[PDB]
Amino acid sequence: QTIQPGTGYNNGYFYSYWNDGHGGVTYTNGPGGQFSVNWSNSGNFVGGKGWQPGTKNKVINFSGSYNPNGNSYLSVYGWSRNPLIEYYIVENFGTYNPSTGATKLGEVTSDGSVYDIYRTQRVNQPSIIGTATFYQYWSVRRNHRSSGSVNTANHFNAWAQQGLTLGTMDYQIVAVEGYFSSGSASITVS
Repeated sequence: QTIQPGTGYNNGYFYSYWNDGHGGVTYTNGPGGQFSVNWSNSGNFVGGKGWQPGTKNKVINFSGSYNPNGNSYLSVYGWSRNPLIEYYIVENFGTYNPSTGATKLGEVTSDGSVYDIYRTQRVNQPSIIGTATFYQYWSVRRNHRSSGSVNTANHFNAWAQQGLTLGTMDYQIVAVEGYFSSGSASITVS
């Protein structure tokens, strides 16, 4: 069903849908690990399905149609606690590279493409534990795609070699994120 922001479980999978209060987003949970997000002049939003909690060696599969019209990402996305980290393995994005302005730390090859690695910091921002300052870890895929498999261990290990460690995992999903743009997407996770 089409729902407003919230988290829960649907057809065997965890889901998380969040937005900044701006309208224009239509998030809908479907059968199994499927969800769709259609947005028209949204603000910032993040929604998708997966697991609560995630693991440090999960092989995540995704497939679907991803049609962003502006700033948007398609990523394996999740968090850990102690340390508090928001991480991304970006498989596809629209008109804006999320690593713009960030300092590159290295490169890792996984699942058919090179990824560039970066760390950024969010200061006094919303998080799974409320307002907080925390780091974000990024693997940005060079060869964009809308379906495939992500061996998360390759990324977590690559990050660890650069000193980017993860705490106890919280949720881990395949998420569509948008930032003041429009677009359409339908994804199935497994």
